[PDB]
Amino acid sequence: IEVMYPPPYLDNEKSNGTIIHVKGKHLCPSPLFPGPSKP
Repeated sequence: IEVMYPPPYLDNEKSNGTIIHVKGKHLCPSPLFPGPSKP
């Protein structure tokens, strides 16, 4: 709570997110250097 004087209001509060869930992708280090390459 940023403030305590005015009425409370946080629509995004219901989202929470504190629970946290497994990542969609492993995003682990490349087995042999990163695939992307530039000149």
